[PDB]
Amino acid sequence: GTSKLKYVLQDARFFLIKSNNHENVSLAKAKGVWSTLPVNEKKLNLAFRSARSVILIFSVRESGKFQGFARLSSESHHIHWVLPAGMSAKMLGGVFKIDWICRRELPFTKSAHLTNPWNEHKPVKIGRDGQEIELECGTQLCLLFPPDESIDLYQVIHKM
Ligand SMILES: CNc1nc(Cl)nc2c1ncn2Cc1ccncc1
Repeated sequence: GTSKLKYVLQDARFFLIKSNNHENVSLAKAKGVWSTLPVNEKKLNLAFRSARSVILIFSVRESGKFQGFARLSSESHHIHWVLPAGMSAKMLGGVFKIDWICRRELPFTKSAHLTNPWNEHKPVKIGRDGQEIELECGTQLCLLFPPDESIDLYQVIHKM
C-alpha cells in the first residue's frame, strides 16, 4: 500500500541530488549514507532541523532516470567515493545518515508532467545538485516511483 509512504511524505521537504556516477549511489544504497558539497551540506543541515522529513531524490547524471529516494536520519558528521575530475575528498567530508524509502528507478519520461515552482516551473528532472523541490511536486514525484516491497516504513516512521 501507499498510506505509510504518504504519511512519511507529509509536510516533507524535498531536494534533488545529482550524482556524477552510479558507484556513489550504489554505495549510498549499501551503506545508508550520503555526502555532498559544502554549499548543499549547509542547506540540508538547516532543512533537517526545519521539517519532519527531508527527502533526497537521487539522479545519476546522463542516466535519464532517478535511482530512488531516501529520508535524512541525521545532520552531517565527520567512505570510498569515486570523485569527479578535479573533485577532491575534503569537499565531500560531511556524511549524512539516510534511510531509503525506494531503491527502484523512475525514468524521466514518467515525470514529464511535473514542474518545480522553485526552478522556474521547469520539469522536475531539471536542476542542479541540491535544488529544492516544492512540496506538491516532490510528493507527486515520489508517488510515481514503483513500490519497493523490500522496505518497511515502520522503522522510518519511528525515527520521526
Ligand atoms: C558522494 N557525493 C557525491 N558523489 C558524486 Cl560522484 N557526485 C556528487 C556528490 N555530491 C554532489 N555531486 C555532484 C557534484 C556537482 C559539482 N561538483 C562535484 C560533485
